[PDB]
Amino acid sequence: GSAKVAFSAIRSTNHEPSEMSNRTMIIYFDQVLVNIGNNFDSERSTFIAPRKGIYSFNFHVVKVYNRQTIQVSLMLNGWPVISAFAGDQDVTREAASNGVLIQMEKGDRAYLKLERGNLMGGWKYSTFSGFLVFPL
Amino acid sequence: GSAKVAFSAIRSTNHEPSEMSNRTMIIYFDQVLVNIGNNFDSERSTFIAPRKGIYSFNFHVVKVYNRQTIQVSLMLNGWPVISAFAGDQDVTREAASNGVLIQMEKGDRAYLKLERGNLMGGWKYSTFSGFLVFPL
Amino acid sequence: GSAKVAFSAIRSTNHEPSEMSNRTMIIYFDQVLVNIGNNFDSERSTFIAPRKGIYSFNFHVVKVYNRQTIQVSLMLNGWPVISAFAGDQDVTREAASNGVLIQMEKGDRAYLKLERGNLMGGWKYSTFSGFLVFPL
Ligand SMILES: *[C@@H]1O[C@H](CO)[C@@H](O[C@@H]2O[C@H](CO)[C@@H](O)[C@H](O)[C@H]2NC(C)=O)[C@H](O)[C@H]1NC(C)=O
Ligand SMILES: *[C@@H]1O[C@H](CO)[C@@H](O[C@@H]2O[C@H](CO)[C@@H](O)[C@H](O)[C@H]2NC(C)=O)[C@H](O)[C@H]1NC(C)=O
Ligand SMILES: *[C@@H]1O[C@H](CO)[C@@H](O[C@@H]2O[C@H](CO)[C@@H](O)[C@H](O)[C@H]2NC(C)=O)[C@H](O)[C@H]1NC(C)=O
Repeated sequence: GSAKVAFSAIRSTNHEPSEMSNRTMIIYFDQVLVNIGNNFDSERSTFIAPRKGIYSFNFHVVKVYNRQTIQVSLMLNGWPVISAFAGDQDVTREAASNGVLIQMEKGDRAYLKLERGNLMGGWKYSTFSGFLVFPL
Repeated sequence: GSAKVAFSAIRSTNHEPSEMSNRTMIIYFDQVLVNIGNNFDSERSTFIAPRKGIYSFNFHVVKVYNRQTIQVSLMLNGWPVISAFAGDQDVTREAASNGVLIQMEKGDRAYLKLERGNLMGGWKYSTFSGFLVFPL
Repeated sequence: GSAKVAFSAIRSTNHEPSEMSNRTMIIYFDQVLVNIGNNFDSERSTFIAPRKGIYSFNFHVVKVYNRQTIQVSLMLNGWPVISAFAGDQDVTREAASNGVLIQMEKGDRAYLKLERGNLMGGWKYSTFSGFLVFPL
C-alpha cells in the first residue's frame, strides 16, 4: 500500500510556454495519466518522494523545428542527475529521452528542466513518469 | 505470484510487413523473450492485462531509410496514449522510442500501431516490453 | 530484502576510452548512483544477477561528432539481446537508447558493448540502469 507509488504525465497540446515556465525552465505536463499516492504535483510538474526508496524515472521531451537544440535534465532537489539532448530540424518531431534509478529521501523533489534551448513551437507528446521500485 | 506479470519481445529480422499488418498497422514482434503469466499474445503482438493495476510499457521501433518518417503510438483499447517519432535518412538505423505507466483493468489491451509512415525495409532491432508495477 | 536489487550508473566526463576498453569494447561508467545488493561490478561495468528472476535494463549511450556511427548492444553472457543505434553529426549530442526485460539465472552477466563504431570524443551523459522486477 504505502509502497505503491507511481505517476505518469504527458503534454497534450502544442501550446507555447507560459511566462513562469520561461523563468523556471521547468517542463510542464498538463495531462496526468497516473498518480498513485498523489505524490506528483501537477501544477509544478514535480514528483515529491513520500518515503525513502529507490525510484525509477523516464522522460521523453518532444520538440519541433524552432531554431534551437535542447538539453533536458532530470533534477533532484535542484541538481541535474541525468541529461538528454535533441537537435533542430524540420523533417520530424524529435525527442530528448533518458531514464535512471536514484535513491530519494522523503520530501526529495524530481522534475525536468530545460538546461539548453527552448520549446517554442510546443512540446506535445512529451512524457514523464516514475515509480517507487522499492522502499529502503 | 498472480502479481508477477512481464513481457519482452523483439523484431529479429529485417523482413517486410505482412499483408494483414498493412491493414492493422499493428507492429509485429516475432521473438518473445519473456512472457510471465502468458499475457502477451504473440500472434497479435498485444498485451492483455490479467488484472487491475499500474503497468509499465517501453518500446523502441527501429527503421531504415525508406522514404518515410514515422509516428508510433502505444494504443490502449484502440486509443493512443503516447507517441514516438522517427525521421528518414541513410546514415543510421533510427528509433521511435517512448515509455509510460498507465492504469489497466482486466482485459484491457496494449499494442503498438504505426500511425504515420511505414516499415518497408524491416524493423529489425525493434523492442516492446512491459510489466505489472503493482496491482490495484 | 534479497528481492531489492537495483543499479544505476553514468558517465560523468568526456574523457577518452582506456586501452582495455578498446579491447573489450565494453562501455564504462565511472559514477555509480545506485547499487542496492552490490551486484553491479563498477570496474567491469557489469551487472551480475544474484538470483533467478526477471530483470529490467535501460541504457542511453551519448556520443559527440567523431566520424563514426555506433551500434550498442546489451550483452547477456556475451550474446547481444537488444541493440540501439546512433549516427554522426555536429549539431547535437545524440544517444543510442533502448531497454528490455530478460530472464536471468544466478551468475548471469549483463553489460553494454559497442558493436559498431567508437566513442572517441567521450560518452559523457551516458546512462545504464536495471533492477530485479521480481524473482522466479
Ligand atoms: C518565452 O521566451 C521566448 C524566448 O525564449 C519568447 O519568445 C521570444 O520573444 C522575443 C522578444 O519579444 C522575440 O524577439 C522572439 O520572437 C521570441 N523568441 C523565440 C526564440 O521564439 C516567448 O514569448 C516567451 N513567452 C512568454 C514570456 O510568455
Ligand atoms: C504493404 O504496403 C506497402 C505500401 O505501404 C507495399 O509496397 C508498395 O507497393 C506498391 C503497389 O504495388 C508499390 O507502388 C510500391 O513499390 C510499394 N510502396 C512502398 C512505400 O514500398 C507492400 O508490398 C505491402 N505489402 C503487402 C500487402 O504484403
Ligand atoms: C583506442 O582506439 C582509437 C581508435 O579506435 C585510438 O585512436 C586512434 O589512433 C590511431 C593510431 O594511432 C590514429 O590513426 C587515430 O588518430 C585514432 N583514431 C580515431 C578514430 O580516433 C585511441 O588512441 C585508442 N586509445 C587507446 C589505446 O588508449
